[PDB]
Amino acid sequence: GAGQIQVLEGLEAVRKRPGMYIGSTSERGLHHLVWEIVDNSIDEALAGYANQIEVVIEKDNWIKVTDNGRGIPVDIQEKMGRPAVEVILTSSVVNALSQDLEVYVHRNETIYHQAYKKGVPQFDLKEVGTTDKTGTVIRFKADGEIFTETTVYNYETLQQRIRELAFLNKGIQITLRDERDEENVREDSYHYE
Ligand SMILES: CCCn1c(=O)ccc2c(-c3cnc(-c4cccnc4)s3)n[nH]c21
Ligand SMILES: [Cl-]
Ligand SMILES: [Mg+2]
Ligand SMILES: [Mg+2]
Ligand SMILES: [Mg+2]
Ligand SMILES: [Mg+2]
Repeated sequence: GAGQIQVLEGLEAVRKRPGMYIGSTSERGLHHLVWEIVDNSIDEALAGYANQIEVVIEKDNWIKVTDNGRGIPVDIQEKMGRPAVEVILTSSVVNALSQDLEVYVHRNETIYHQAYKKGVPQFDLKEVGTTDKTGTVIRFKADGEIFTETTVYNYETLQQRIRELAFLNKGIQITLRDERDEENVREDSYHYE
């Protein structure tokens, strides 16, 4: 009850003053979206679980981030009455500032999916398949109502920071791929010691 209401208010707050939360709604804040998600994958690597992160720029400037960590948990979270992944993602600034966001969790030999719009879940978390892997996939589309100047990512910007993050976080393989033009796909992959 109260907990879920807290959530909605939090989404409203973020969408009303997005620059207070991500610095700006310029091109810089657009790329900050990617940094927020990649930092979560880095934390799961530092915790000992993940070692591979992939960032894909998809057609129409969707971003897909994939890690091979444990998978965000799906167990019903005691204070919300809702799956843990739903709590974590409805408290995410990226989700609030995305027109659409999808999660796929590989965990417990199961693939779970949920989708969101401006942070609001579109359906309850569902089992959609099976798996013998663990990890988490998040795909999002930046909200052009927030990012009013541009929602087009800059590969070089992405590449320079990804390269830095792999250099700083030795052992994690981090891959960037641009699939926006299916006729000319570019990938860079970084892996320091
Ligand atoms: C591309 C997805 C990036 N990403 C996020 O944006 C947010 C959370 C996480 C996690 C986990 C958090 N907590 C875990 C957890 C904790 C305890 C037990 N099992 C998993 S996994 N992994 N990746 C993430
Ligand atoms: Cl779980
Ligand atoms: Mg954060
Ligand atoms: Mg974080
Ligand atoms: Mg953290
Ligand atoms: Mg079903």
